Amino acid sequence: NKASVVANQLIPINTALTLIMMKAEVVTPMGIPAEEIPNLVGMQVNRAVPLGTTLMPDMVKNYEDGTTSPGLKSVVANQLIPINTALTLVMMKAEEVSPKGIPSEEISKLVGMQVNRAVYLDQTLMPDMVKNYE
Repeated sequence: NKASVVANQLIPINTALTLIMMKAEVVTPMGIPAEEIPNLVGMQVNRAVPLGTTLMPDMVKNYEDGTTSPGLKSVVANQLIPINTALTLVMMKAEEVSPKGIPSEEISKLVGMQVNRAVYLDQTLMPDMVKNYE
């Protein structure tokens, strides 16, 4: 019904979108609308986006706070962290997002733990990536 956020140009992998790249056109499929334009802008995609691609929640990891109640809030790396780096709650954001990798129940004991793999922008933390997880 309303205008959806569809990228006008083609975007590469892991790239923050801009105002010129984000176009509010009324087209399908209806992915994410332009309500959280300031929150969705500069989001990093998981793969290459073609031209005229609508905002899809399955292609973007943590695009914005679309979920209302937390409950199943999993830890997510809001910023990019290099391999083997003691990251703490500052860069870790445990919010309700999919998929549900590792919850924030033992984060207090792993605060400032060194990861064994490379971490990208807003990505969900998983037990398969961390080899020193409890």
